[PDB]
Amino acid sequence: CTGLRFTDDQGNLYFGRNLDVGQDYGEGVIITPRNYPLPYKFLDNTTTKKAVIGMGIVVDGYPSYFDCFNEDGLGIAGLNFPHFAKFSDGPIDGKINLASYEIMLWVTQNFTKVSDVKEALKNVNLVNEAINSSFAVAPLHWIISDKDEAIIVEVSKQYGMKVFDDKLGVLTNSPDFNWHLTNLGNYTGLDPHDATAQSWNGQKVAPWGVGTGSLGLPGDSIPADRFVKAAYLNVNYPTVKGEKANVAKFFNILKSVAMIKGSVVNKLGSDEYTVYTACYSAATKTYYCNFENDFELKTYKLDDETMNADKLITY
Amino acid sequence: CTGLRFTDDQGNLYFGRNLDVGQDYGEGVIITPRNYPLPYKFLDNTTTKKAVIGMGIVVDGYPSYFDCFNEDGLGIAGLNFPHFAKFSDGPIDGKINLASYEIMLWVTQNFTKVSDVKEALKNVNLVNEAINSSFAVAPLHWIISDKDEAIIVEVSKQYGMKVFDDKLGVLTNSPDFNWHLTNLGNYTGLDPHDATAQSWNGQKVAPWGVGTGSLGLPGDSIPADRFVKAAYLNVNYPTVKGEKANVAKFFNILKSVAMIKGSVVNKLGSDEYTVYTACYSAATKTYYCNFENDFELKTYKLDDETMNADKLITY
Amino acid sequence: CTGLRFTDDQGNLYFGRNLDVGQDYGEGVIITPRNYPLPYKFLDNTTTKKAVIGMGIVVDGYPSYFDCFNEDGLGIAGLNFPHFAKFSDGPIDGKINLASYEIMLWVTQNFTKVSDVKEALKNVNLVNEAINSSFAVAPLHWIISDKDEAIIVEVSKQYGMKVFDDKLGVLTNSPDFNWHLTNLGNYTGLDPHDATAQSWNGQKVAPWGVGTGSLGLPGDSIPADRFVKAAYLNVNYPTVKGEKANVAKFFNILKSVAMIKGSVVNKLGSDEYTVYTACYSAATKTYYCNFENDFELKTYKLDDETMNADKLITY
Amino acid sequence: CTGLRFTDDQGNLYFGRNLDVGQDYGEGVIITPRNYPLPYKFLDNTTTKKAVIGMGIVVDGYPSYFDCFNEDGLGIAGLNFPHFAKFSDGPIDGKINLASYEIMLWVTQNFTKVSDVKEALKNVNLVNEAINSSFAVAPLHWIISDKDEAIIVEVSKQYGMKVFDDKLGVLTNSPDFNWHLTNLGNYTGLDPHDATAQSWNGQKVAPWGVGTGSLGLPGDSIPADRFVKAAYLNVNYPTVKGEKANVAKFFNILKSVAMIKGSVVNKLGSDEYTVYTACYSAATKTYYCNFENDFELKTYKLDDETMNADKLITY
Ligand SMILES: [K+]
Ligand SMILES: [K+]
Repeated sequence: CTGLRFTDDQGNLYFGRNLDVGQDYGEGVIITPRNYPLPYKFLDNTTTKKAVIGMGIVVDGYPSYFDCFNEDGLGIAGLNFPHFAKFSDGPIDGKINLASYEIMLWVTQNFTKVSDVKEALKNVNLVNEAINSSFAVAPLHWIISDKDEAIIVEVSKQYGMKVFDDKLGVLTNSPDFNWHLTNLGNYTGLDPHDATAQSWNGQKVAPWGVGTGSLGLPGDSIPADRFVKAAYLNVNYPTVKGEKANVAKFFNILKSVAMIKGSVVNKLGSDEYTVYTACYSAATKTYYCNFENDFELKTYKLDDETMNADKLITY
Repeated sequence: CTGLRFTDDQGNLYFGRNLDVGQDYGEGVIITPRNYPLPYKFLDNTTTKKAVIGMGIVVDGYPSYFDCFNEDGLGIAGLNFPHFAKFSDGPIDGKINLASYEIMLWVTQNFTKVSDVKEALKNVNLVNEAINSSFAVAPLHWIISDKDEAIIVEVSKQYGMKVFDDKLGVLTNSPDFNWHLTNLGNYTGLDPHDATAQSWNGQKVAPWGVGTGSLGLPGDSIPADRFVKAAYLNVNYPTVKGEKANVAKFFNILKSVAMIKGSVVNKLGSDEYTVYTACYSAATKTYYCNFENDFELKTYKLDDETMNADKLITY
Repeated sequence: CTGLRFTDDQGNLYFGRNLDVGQDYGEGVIITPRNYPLPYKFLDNTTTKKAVIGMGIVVDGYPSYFDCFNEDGLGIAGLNFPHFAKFSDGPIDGKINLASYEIMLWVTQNFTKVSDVKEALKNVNLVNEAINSSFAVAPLHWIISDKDEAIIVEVSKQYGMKVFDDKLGVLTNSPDFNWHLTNLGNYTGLDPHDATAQSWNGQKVAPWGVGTGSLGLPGDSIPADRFVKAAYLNVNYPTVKGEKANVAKFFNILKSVAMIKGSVVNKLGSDEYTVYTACYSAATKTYYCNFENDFELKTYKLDDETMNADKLITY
Repeated sequence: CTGLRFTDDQGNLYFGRNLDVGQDYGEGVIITPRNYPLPYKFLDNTTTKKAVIGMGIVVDGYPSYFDCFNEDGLGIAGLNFPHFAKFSDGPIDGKINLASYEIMLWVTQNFTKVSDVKEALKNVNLVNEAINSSFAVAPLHWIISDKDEAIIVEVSKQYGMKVFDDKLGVLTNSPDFNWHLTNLGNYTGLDPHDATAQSWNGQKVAPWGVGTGSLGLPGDSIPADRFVKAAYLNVNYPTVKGEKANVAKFFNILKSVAMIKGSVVNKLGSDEYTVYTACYSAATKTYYCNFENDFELKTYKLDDETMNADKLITY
């Protein structure tokens, strides 16, 4: 998986992710309307303060999201964090206890500003518990963003719960976020500007085509390498104007770092690849997505009809 | 640029390209109908006998194509070949003399089989002449394909005219095609299969995520590096079923190797990037494209209406 | 810098380092004999009880070592650790307080087993103080080894004091040691075994020479890349027999990852390169070294003569 | 194998090679004195015009050299050239016919200047024949050098006989020399100057140590990779003064690109590694060498005693 966010020159947010997996979970776009029932394992059951949209599966009436985005422009995406993610054996007294899967709706329902999310997380404890005993607990970490800031939430056996400011606007998978930040120092030789003709002891050595300044940029799907490349592309991609250009920019970047079918076979013999790529535009409250076997952009919207529905809207 | 071709298991051809440039040239989709006037600089003037579709620019009624594809499922794309391409100073008696830009329509009008093209190219002479003196001659090389085979045509100062069978289904830019073929032997270490946990003198060393077998796959836009990655992806991408899946597979591959805006600045200070990606489906006579600033797939079609029109159709 | 240790099949230790710097420090080989005065900044002054040998400089009669090795087969090397190394403002009551430069002789004088060192370091506090006002405090970390185990000692602002078991037998520079261990997992695609001929959709793609399994092995001098390569080389180098063969193996590995003059120019305009390579053979109590401008191996030995001298012996 | 040459600022030549093979061949230093019997397969038998020194094997009184250097400062080294090298099926009338192994003494016996060698090679034909039936023909190419110029000689099935000027002063193995020269253009991003602190959207991204400018420099033993690194190191290594410093510079470069035992296993299960490194100093007529299992520099010299001996001098 790769998560990505950026804004245009006016603070309109574009935020989304590739889902890179080796199986079909049956996911689809789900709109959760306002005042929908919202049960919690360790908190008072309530109803939704806000409408949200995202990709997920419905389980006994509960919309379980891979990523979701609220009508007020705040979103979250859960990304695989294997060999690292580790949650509580059970709830802890005096903490806001959440089964890990509950963080998706806890964040998007209760907040609009990442600043408030960060303050609240100081008292959150994530618990190693699935929605029911028929599901395993996914080892995830999360990227959360509004128009001003993205943060990373990681709860690991190694380090406990850590929350990072993510000025790069990207996230991939293991290892931990600070490891990846540190890795970027090793790629400061990367330069968008082309090299030019040189004299190697009088032998002319000159580029054959453009792109020579990014010598050493990795193109494989190892999480560390997609992090380096996603960050490099995001920070150097110009700011563009308008919905179409910003959505295209977003898909240009994530399709660049997609996991291509056939090029990755896991130890069990299964292909792993980018099954979908999705972008939420906060400005238009529109969720854009396409799929490995269907490249046409599909669009779904939080609007008057959908946000005020009486039930979950599934597509 | 990157050209790409493959088929499904029924022999349906998908064939197209990224155009990587620093500039919008004002190009667009042009359908050239049957019976359209076709002058030549050295051959007899005639008319088109086959409808073609592709991206290009109209100059004084003449459609000058970046890529184009005839109704019988054979196509050609011209890609940048700097520091190599060089054509004859003039026509040569006894040869089929073509100003280099004329190869696009000469190929698509006169052939349905690449085996016929390869035979006729033995007596072809490309000439260093533009449609008129108000235009430069572009230093190009070409990939030509039908459902059965792709060939590369290169005319260089270094080696004269060479025609290669292209079983990899790909082409990028300089240097010459045999140089790139030879380069692939240096990447035989690439493996789609993940590595697994190792013992380095008792220290556990194990992958953090999937993708570790392709260690060393380059991710920059240097032509040689895009050639290795495009070829690697194409031969390992499985055969897929149906029009939507094959079109998506095509764009999955070419967007993976696209030149991302801001990540490449040429020596004159201009961004170079993939301005469009296009795919011709022979089976549906459909030209699909999207653009750097508009990601939605657009479709243009050779059908009874467009193939028999009285004029060039421009969109 | 790169530090390196391994043994033969009989537990004879070979342990040393490259010194990669951009200034001439006038270093030379120093033997400190038994019963030599040994002042401390915070501990009671004393005398040496074990002869040591290594490279360093003499300050006011004090041998300040880059690396040193005692007659009982235990040694230590200090390597640059910039942007990480951070020692305490002053001594802490209750701790064994050492100015950081004092760890060299404190380790080699008081210990013959790394397991005792590990235990004792639990009460050590390193202090940010140089030998005198005219010297800056060097931002170092250390590798310590006997014939059975190597440990890394790092004291950082980020993490405080950490002590690691170093099964890879290597150390370079920043960042911290657990970061480097973690990085190794991204290189599990490395394989000493050559690849063999492949068919890329019927195109024969085959190695031109040996070595194709180590595709992606980095050859630059970034510390993380020298760490990967040094570790890979050390753990895959066969065990060899005898002093000559083990010393050559040692220099083969370290010269492979040396920083070559002219290939690295620091931000101040100065060449940085491997000024010397040194190997201590515990079995023969011999210090072998050569220099950037003189490749002949020079040998210096802890002798009945030298170990019982009346003064420092400086070459 | 890697061949290497350079001069100091007085035109003093230092020229040598790594031999990278799977097993020791029993080779050793051989001095061939003046007036020594010199048979030829297809030329008149004669005696040596000059004394030469190098590494090789004596076969029935004939010194068969891996590299040899004459008393007037001209030398030659034969390196592996598999999948390319192809010599003529028998001698050709009108040519100077040499069994490929005979080029070693023919060049060093008959010439002082590389300019004269280049002119003479216009009439040379290399024949596919070994010294006798007990040996196979090795697929070799050659680097030849004096104080002014180095040339590469390659005779291939693909291109016939080619002679190149080698301003880089390096040679490795396959593919052909022009392929490698062309490859260098893809490494123009290499820069000895360190990168400096950067702001990635406000995130400080800065080097952890020196060496960041050479990002992407390959460190594996694939011939194309060692060629890039050897060329890069040689042209950027400063000119140094005096015999000791120049010999050390020479071993610094070649040991940097040595093939390290255990890191390369060919497809027949054999380790491949640098068995020796050797440097001929023309100014002192001294052959220096060390071996994988003995790092001490050994020295052998052409002087009045050895150049006027009455037999081969072996060591
Ligand atoms: K509840
Ligand atoms: K003869």
